[PDB]
Amino acid sequence: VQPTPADHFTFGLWTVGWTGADPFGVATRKNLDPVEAVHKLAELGAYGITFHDNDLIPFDATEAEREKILGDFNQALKDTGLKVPMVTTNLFSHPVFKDGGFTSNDRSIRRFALAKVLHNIDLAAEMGAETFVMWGGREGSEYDGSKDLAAALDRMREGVDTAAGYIKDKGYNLRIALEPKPNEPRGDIFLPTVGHGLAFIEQLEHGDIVGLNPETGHEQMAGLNFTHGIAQALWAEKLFHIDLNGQRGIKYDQDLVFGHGDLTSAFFTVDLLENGFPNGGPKYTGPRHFDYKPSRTDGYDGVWDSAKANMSMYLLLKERALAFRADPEVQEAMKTSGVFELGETTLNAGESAADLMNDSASFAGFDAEAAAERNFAFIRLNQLAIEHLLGSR
Amino acid sequence: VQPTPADHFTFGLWTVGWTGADPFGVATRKNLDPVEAVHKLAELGAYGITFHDNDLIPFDATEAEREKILGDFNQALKDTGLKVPMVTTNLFSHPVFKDGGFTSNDRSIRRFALAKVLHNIDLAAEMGAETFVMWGGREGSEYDGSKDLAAALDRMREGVDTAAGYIKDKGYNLRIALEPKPNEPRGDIFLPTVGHGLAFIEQLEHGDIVGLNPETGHEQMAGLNFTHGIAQALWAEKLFHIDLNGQRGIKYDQDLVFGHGDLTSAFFTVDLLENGFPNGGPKYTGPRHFDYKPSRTDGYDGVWDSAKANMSMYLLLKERALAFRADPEVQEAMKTSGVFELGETTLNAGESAADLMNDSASFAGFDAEAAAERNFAFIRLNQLAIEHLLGSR
Amino acid sequence: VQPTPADHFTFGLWTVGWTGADPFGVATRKNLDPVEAVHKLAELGAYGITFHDNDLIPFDATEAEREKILGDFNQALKDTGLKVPMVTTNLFSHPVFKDGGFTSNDRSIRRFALAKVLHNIDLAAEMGAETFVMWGGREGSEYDGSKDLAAALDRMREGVDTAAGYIKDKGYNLRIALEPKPNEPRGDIFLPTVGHGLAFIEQLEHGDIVGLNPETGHEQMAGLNFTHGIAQALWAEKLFHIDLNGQRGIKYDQDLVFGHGDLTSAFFTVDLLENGFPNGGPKYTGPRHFDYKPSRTDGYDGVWDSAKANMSMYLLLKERALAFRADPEVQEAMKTSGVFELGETTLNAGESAADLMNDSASFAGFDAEAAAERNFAFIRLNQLAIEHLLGSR
Amino acid sequence: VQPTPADHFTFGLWTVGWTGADPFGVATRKNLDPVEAVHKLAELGAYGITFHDNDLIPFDATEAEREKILGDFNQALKDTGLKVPMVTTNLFSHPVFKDGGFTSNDRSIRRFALAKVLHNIDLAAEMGAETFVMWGGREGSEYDGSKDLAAALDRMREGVDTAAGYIKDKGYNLRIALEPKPNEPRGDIFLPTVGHGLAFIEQLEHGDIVGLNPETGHEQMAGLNFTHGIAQALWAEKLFHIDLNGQRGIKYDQDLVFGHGDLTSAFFTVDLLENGFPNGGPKYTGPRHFDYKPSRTDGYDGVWDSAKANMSMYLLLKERALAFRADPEVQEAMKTSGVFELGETTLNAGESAADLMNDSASFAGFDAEAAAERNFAFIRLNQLAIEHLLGSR
Ligand SMILES: OC[C@@H]1N[C@H](CO)[C@@H](O)[C@@H]1O
Ligand SMILES: OC[C@@H]1N[C@H](CO)[C@@H](O)[C@@H]1O
Ligand SMILES: OC[C@@H]1N[C@H](CO)[C@@H](O)[C@@H]1O
Ligand SMILES: OC[C@@H]1N[C@H](CO)[C@@H](O)[C@@H]1O
Ligand SMILES: [Mn+2]
Ligand SMILES: [Mn+2]
Ligand SMILES: [Mn+2]
Ligand SMILES: [Mn+2]
Ligand SMILES: [Mn+2]
Ligand SMILES: [Mn+2]
Ligand SMILES: [Mn+2]
Ligand SMILES: [Mn+2]
Repeated sequence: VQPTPADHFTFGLWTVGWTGADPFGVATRKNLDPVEAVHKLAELGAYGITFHDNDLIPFDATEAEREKILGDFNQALKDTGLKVPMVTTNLFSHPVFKDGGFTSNDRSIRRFALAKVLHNIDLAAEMGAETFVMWGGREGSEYDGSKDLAAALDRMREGVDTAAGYIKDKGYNLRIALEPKPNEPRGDIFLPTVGHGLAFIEQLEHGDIVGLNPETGHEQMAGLNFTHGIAQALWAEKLFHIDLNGQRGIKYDQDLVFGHGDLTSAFFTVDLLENGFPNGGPKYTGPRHFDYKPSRTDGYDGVWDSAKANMSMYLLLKERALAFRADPEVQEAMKTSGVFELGETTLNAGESAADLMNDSASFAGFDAEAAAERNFAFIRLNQLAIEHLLGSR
Repeated sequence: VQPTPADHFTFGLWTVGWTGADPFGVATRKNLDPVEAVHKLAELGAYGITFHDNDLIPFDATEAEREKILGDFNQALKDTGLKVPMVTTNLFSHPVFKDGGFTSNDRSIRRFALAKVLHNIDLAAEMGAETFVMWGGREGSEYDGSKDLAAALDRMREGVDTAAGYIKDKGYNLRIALEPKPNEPRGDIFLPTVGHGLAFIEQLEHGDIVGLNPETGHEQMAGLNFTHGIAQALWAEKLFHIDLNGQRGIKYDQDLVFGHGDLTSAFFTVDLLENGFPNGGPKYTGPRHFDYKPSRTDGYDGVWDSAKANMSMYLLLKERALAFRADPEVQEAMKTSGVFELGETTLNAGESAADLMNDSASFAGFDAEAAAERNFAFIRLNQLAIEHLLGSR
Repeated sequence: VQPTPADHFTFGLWTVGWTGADPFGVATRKNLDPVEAVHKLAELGAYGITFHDNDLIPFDATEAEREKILGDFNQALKDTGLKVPMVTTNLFSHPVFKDGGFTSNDRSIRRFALAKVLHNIDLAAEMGAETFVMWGGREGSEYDGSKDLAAALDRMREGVDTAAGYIKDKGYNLRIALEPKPNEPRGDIFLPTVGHGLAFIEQLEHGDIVGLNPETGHEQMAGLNFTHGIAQALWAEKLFHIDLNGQRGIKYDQDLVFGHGDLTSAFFTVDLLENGFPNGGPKYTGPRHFDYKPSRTDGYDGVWDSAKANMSMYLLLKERALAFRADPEVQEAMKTSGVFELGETTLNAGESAADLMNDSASFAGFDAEAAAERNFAFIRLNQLAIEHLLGSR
Repeated sequence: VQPTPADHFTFGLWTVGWTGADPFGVATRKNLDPVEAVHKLAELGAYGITFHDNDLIPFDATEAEREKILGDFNQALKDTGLKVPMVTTNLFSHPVFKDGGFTSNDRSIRRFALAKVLHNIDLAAEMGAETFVMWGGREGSEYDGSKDLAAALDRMREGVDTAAGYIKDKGYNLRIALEPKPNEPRGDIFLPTVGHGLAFIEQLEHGDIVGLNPETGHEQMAGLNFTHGIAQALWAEKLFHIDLNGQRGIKYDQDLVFGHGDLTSAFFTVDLLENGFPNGGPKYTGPRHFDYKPSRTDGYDGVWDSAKANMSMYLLLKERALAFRADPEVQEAMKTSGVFELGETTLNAGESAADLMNDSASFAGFDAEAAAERNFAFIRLNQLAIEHLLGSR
C-alpha cells in the first residue's frame, strides 16, 4: 500500500506541526516550518494541506510579514503540486476567545470574531479551497447558568448566516462545514454531535451551503457510533468533509492516527466511504483528511512515520473492505440477514395507511409468533466481516 | 410542597406498575391493576396518566376482553378526573420486534409494526390524548454490518410519514413526538440523541406535526447536558413532551426518580421549564411527565412513596429556581457575566458583512489584549445558583 | 484454525443456554437442555463446561429431582469426556437477593446466601472443579445512604472468609475467584474493578486461596484497559480464572463474542495470555473461559455459530500475536522503544538511595534537555502490531 | 459559615496559581507570586498550603536562587502561621518525563526521576510536611505494545520502595500517598483507580508507610462512586490524604470547585469525612485539601471567589449532613432499611460454617418467598437525604 495523489489524502498543518504541549507539560518538539511540512507531505504521497489562519500567519503579523509568509507558502505549493482543499479559523487560542468567538457574552468580542472569519473567507477563496470549516471550540460553558441558551443559538446562527451570506455576495465557490465536539475545552460545547449540527443547519437562512465536518474521535467522546453518525450526514446530503483519527474511549480528545483507536469501527467507516450503502444512495467524494497529533513521546522520525501510518491504515482497510463486499459468501450472508430486504418500501405502490390497517395479512391474521422465528444470523455476518478485516479470508 | 392537578404531573402506567424484572432477575412485585394505579395516582395529586397499548390491552386479548378493559379504565378516569395526555405503542417486547418494528430487516414485520401503530393512533384519538410518542427501542444494531443505514432511515421516515399522513387524513388533534435513546436494548439505537431526532424530523414530508420527547437519563447516557439538549429543542420549537427522571452516569438506563440523579442539572432543567430563557423565547407548556421505575428493592409502600418523591423533588426545585431568579444579587451577577449582553445582535441594524469587515474598531484597531481582560465571573454566578439550591439564601 | 481440547476452551451453560429475555422483552429462543449443551460443545472442540447451581438445579427442586438431573448430567460428561473446571452460585436471580446475598441489609438473607454458597462448594468439590467463582451482582446500591460502607465490606469479608475456611477445613482442592463489575444490576456494585477486588483480597484471613476472575467487558464498562488490569492480577499472582467476551463502549453489559468488541485490545489480551511478558515473568495457565451471550436476533444456528466464533477469534488472534512477536523487525522496533530496557533495575546492584542521590551523573550533572530528545518510536511499534493483526505482514 | 484554621482547609499553590493555559490556548491570567498566595490564603481562613517542588523552585534555579525563594516563602509562613502539610514532586512537566518518571522506558530518566524524588523528600521533611504525595501522571501509555506491563510495575515498586526505605533510614516523620488517575495525560495511566493503588501498596516492601491520595474527579472519570472508593481506602486504613474538587461526567479532568460537580455525591463524601460510619468504625482525620482550577474565563477576583467557594461548599454541606443524621425521622428511616442490621455479624458467636449449613432455619426450611417481601424503603431514605440537602427539613 503506496499512497498516490489520486487517493486524496489531506493533512492539516497543525497535525504534523503539533509541538507536544498538553495540559500537564510543555512542547517536546521544535516548531515545524510550513515550507518543510509541504515538501515532506508531498514526498509522502499527500494530495493536499489544510490550515487554520494562525497556523500560517501569526496573530500579530505585520502586513510585510503576512505577504512574505504567503509568498513562501504559495512557492512551496507551486513547487510540489499540493492543493489546499480546506481552510479554517482559530477562534480558540488567544485569551480574547476564553468564552467563545461567535457566542461570547461580550458583544465586542463576537464582532471581532466574525470579522476574523470574514477576512479568513477571502484568504480561503484566494487559496482555491472548496471548503471552509468552523469548529466552535470555546462556544459553550462549564456551568449551566453562564448562558442564555436560546440567545447562544441566535448568536451562533447570526455568525454562520453572515458568513454564508457574504460567500454568496462575493460569488466564491465555497461551502461551510461545521465540526461538532461534545466537550473540551469547554465542559459542554454547543452542537455537541453530528445530530445537533444537522438540526442547527436547518434553522439557517443560508443552510443550502452549510454542512458537516464530523471527526471520528469526537463522536466516540459521547460513546456514539461514528459510522452511524456519518451515515445520517450522508443520507441528509450534508457530509461536506471529514476528519479521520482514532480514540480509545470516553476521555480527552486523543487524536490518534486513523485506525489506532476503534479498529472494527474504522473498518466499517472505510467500507461506507469506499463502497457506499449496500442498496445504493449518496457517496462521499471529498478529501480523506487526517486531524491527528503525533504522540508527544515520538521525535521527528516518528512525526513522518505517523503521517504515513494514517495513509497505510486507510489503504489496508480499503483493500479488506473491497474484498469483504466482493466475497460471494458475504453477499449470501447479507441476503439471509435481510440487508437487501431493508431496501424495499414497507408499503406497496399506491397502498395507503387505511389500506394497510384493514389488510388482514399484515395485522388481523398476521402470525407474529411464526414471524419471530426468523434467524437473522447477524453474528455470522459480523464474524465474516472480522475474518476479512484480519485478512484470514 | 403539595401537588395539585394544576401542576400537570403525569405518570406512565408502566412506571408505578414496574414489576422489578431486570436482566439478572425476576419480578419482585405483583402486577398492578390499572384501575388501582388510576385511583392511587388520583389520590396523590397526579393530573393524568399515560400508557403503551400493551400496558393496558394484552397482545393476545380477544375483542370482548379489549372492551371490558377499556370500560374499566374509562370508568376509573371518569370517577377520578384523570386526563390521558399521551399514548404510546410497544414495539419492543414481543419476540417479533427483535430487530425492530419500523426498521426491521423483515418487510412483513415492518408492515405489522406500522399497522399496530395506526390502530394505536385511533385509540389515542378516542382517549383524548394530545401527544403520540414513538420510542424506537429495537431500531438499531449490535454489529455495523447488520444494516444498510440509508435504507434504515428511509424505512424510519416511511413509517413516521405514514402515521403523520394518517393523522391529518383523519383530522385528529394529535402531534407525534420521538424519543431518542443512544443504546439499550440495542448496542446502537438510531436517532440516539435530541440532536439526531431534530435532524431527522426536517427530512419528513409531515414534519410540521412531528417533534421531540427527550428523556433526562437518555441524554446523560451519552454524557450530554440535558438542559442544553432541551434548550435546542425549545429554540427549534420541537419540545412536544418530556420524560423527567434521574441517571447517575454513563451506564444502563436507571430511570430513577426525578432529582435522584444529577441534582444541579435537575435544578437548571426546572429553571428552564418554569422561568424560560433569561432574554425571553419559547416556553414549554406541556405535561411534566415522569418516566421512572420504583427501585426493585422497595415494596408497595415504596411504590407510592417514589411516585410522590417525583412531585416533591419538582416542587422543591421550582421553589428554589423561582427564588434564584428573583434575587437582586443573582440579577446583578447575571448582568456582570454578560447573560443579558448575549441577547443583543452582533451586527448593528442594517450593518452588512462588508460594513463589519472594514469597521476598524471591530477588527483592524480592536484591542484584543484589553478585551481579554474581562472577568466573566462565571464561578461566582454558579456559587450563587448552588446557594439557592441548598436553600442557604 | 480448528480448536481441540488442549486449547482449554470452556463455556458456561448460561451462555449458549441464554434465551434472550432482556429488560425490554421476553425470550426469543426455547430453553436448551443441559445434556444437549454438553454433547454440542464437546462436538465443537470444547474442553469443559461451567455452570451456576440454578443453571442445572432449579431453586425449587426436591432432593429426588436434584439427583435425577445430576445423574443425566454426569452421564453426558462421561460420554463426552468434558471436564467441569469451574462452578458458581446464583446469588442474584431470586427476589430474596434484591439487596444482595452476602451484603444484604437483612441478616436472615445474609445467612441464607452463605448457606447456599456452602452447599455449592460441596457440589463443586464433587464435580472436580478447581475454581469456585463468586460474582457479587446484587452487592451494592442505587443511593449512597442505603448502606454503611465499612459494615458492607466486613460482611463481604465474613462471607468470603467463611467460604475459604470451609474449603481448608474439608481439604477440598479448590480456589475462590471474585468477579468484579462496576454496575448493573446495582447502580454501584462493591469491588467494582480488578484493582478493588485485588485490594479486598489482601484484607482477608484466608486470602491465600482467593484470587480474581476478570471479565473483559466489565473493566471496559469503567473505561479501563483490560490488558493492564489482567497484567496487575498476574503480577500479583491472583489471576485464577478469566471470562473473555466483547463490549463496545461504556454502556450496559453486552457480553458479545470475544473479538467482537475492542479488537485491538482483544489482540493484546491474547498476546499476554499466550505469550506472557517480553522480559519474561508470570504466565496464566488456566482455562480460556468464554462468558458471552448469543445476540437475541439470531436462532439456534446463530447460538452454535457464536460458540465456534469465540474459539476461531481466539485462534486467529493467537496466530497473529505469534507472528508479531517472532518478527525480527518487531523485535528491533521493541529494542528501539526501550521495551527490554524497562526490564533493567533502576538502581545498580548494591547502590543505595543515598548513593543515587549524590551520583552527579544521575542528577546534578544530568542533561535532561539531551535525554528528552529520544525518539521512543511508539507510533511505529503500534503500526507494526496493527499490520500483523490485519495479516498484512 | 466562615472557615477557620481548625477546619483544616489546605490548598495547593498550583490551584490558585493556575494561569489558564489549556491544550487549546494560552494563559488568561498573570503569574501569581507565592508570597502573595500565602498572605491571601491565610486572610481567607486556610490552614495550610501545599506545593510541587517546581511550583516554588524552577527546574533551572541555581542553589543561590533556591535559597532566596525558600527564605521569602518561609518568612510568609512565619508571618501568617500557615503550615505546609503536604509536599509533592513534578514528574510530568519537563519534556524528559514524556514516557514517565519511575516507569520511563529509558533507564537514565528513571534514575533522574528517583533522584528528583529523593531530594524532594529532604525538602518535605525540612518544611514540616506529614505527607509526601506521588501522582504518576506520565506513567502509562497510548498503545498496548509500548510497555512490558510486569516490568512497569516492578520499576514502579522499585521507585516507591526506595523512596519509603530512605524516609525510614533518615527517620523522617513522613508518609507516602499515591494519587490514582485513569487517564490524561497518558491514554492509560498505571494504578488508574483507588482499588489498583490499594492493591499495589500490598506488594511493597515498605507498604506500612504508603497509603492513598484519592481525588474526587479522578474516580468519577472511570464512572466510579467516590464515597464507595474512599470508604474502602478508610476501611483498609490507607486514606492518608485527599483531594476534593468537582467533575461533571466522564471527560477531561475538570478540577472544578468542590460541590460544582456531582452535588449529591459531594454531600455523602462530606458525611463520610465528617460523620464517619453509621455503625461506627474508622474516621479520616487529615487535611481537607482542595485540588482545583479556577475557570480560565474569570479573573483574579474569580480566583479568590473560587478559593472561598471551596470552603463555603464544604461548610454548607457539613451543616446539612449533621442535620440529616441528627434527624429522628432519618434515624427511624435508617432502622427500617436495615442500615444498623448490616452491622451485625452474619454468624452467631461461636457458630461454624458446618453449624450454619445444617441449621434448617437458615437454609432448608427458610422461606425465601416470605423474606423477599421486605420493603427496604431505600427510595424513601434517599428522599430524606435530598430534602436535608435542599435545606427543606
Ligand atoms: O479539520 C478541521 C479542524 N480540526 C480542528 C480541531 O478538531 C478544528 O479547528 C477544525 O475543525
Ligand atoms: O413516555 C414515553 C415512553 N417511555 C418509554 C421508555 O423510555 C417509551 O416506550 C416511550 O417513549
Ligand atoms: O464465569 C463466571 C460467572 N459469570 C457470571 C457473569 O458475570 C458470574 O455470575 C460468574 O462470575
Ligand atoms: O494534591 C495532590 C497533587 N495533585 C496533583 C494533581 O492531581 C498531583 O500531582 C498531586 O498528587
Ligand atoms: Mn480531535
Ligand atoms: Mn478536527
Ligand atoms: Mn429510560
Ligand atoms: Mn421515556
Ligand atoms: Mn458481563
Ligand atoms: Mn462473568
Ligand atoms: Mn484532577
Ligand atoms: Mn490531585
